[PDB]
Amino acid sequence: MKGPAFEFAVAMMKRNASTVKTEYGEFTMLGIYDRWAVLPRHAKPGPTILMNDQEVDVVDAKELVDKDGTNLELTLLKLNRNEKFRDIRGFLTREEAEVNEAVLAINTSKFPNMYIPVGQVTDYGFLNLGGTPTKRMLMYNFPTRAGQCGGVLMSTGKVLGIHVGGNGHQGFSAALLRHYFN
Amino acid sequence: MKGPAFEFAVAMMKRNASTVKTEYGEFTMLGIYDRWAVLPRHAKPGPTILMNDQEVDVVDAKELVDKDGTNLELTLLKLNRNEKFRDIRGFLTREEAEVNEAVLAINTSKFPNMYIPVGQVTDYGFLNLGGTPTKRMLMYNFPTRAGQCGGVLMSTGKVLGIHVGGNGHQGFSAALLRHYFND
Repeated sequence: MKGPAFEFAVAMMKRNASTVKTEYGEFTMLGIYDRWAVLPRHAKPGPTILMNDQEVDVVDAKELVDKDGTNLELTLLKLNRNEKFRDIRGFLTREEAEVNEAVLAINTSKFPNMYIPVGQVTDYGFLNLGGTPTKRMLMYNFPTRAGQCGGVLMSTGKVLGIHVGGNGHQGFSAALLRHYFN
Repeated sequence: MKGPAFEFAVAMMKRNASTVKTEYGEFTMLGIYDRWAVLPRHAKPGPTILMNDQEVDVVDAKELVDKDGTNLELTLLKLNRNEKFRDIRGFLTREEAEVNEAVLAINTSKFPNMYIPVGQVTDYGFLNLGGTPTKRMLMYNFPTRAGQCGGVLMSTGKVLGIHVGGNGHQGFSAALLRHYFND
């Protein structure tokens, strides 16, 4: 709900976010650094994606799991493209973060450049996501809608996580930790 | 994109906005002062509205036109409710305002608690709206969507207008002038 948090989020999205269609749907995608981006795992990208309505070759992709194989609900993907992402790894937390006021930024064709104050973010930890045990989930309470994965959960100077699910009045992000990219 | 605009919009929506259904649609509704609120004219509220899923009687309704009868695309309505709105007439401008950074605030079942940076706001003036000549139109550029009408257009310390239309990459609001709410 804070002003600096919205202004940071708008700048982040304009500079690093894009709209991405895979064979599983339409998602917000956040560029991280170089040609590396992140999607919710269930975007399930293939060898090519549509990024801002343009076919882009995916030259590497890693679905993230922790040291004991547990799902983290994130996929990193390396794009074939000449433009590099602005390196935003300095905005990523070292460990699952909590905040009093966060902003969820959405950039899809259903929600074109939309920003939602979601209030407090909780390092909630374990969730079973429709059968799949999952870890490092951040939770927040707001009127959710379909087509919001993978919005970017942010605070002032902080890229906290990628929105990966939600229902009713509960949404959850996968913490976007800096050692995923180290 | 401007932070002060967002912080002001959040405070304003939190205190004075509600989600309203008429016979014709679902709308963001901003309360202005006392029991007076404002809707896009085409919301066409009847004797009773649904305000936050609750029936509220409409005491008075005034479709606004200028001194020569030209549609302003706004309806002011007075509600039968005991709670009073926070008086926000002090954040209305006296004539059509222009800003370099504005926010459009939506709260409907289709766009829950959503804020859109729309950038610069122009006093565009005259628009032919669905065959209806209309004046005091503010306009701004952003990827528009259906169901955003009634969105509240705001900048720092300013409730600029009520979103009443748009298409493509162009939206427009009816200016929310201070003198509409005298008495």
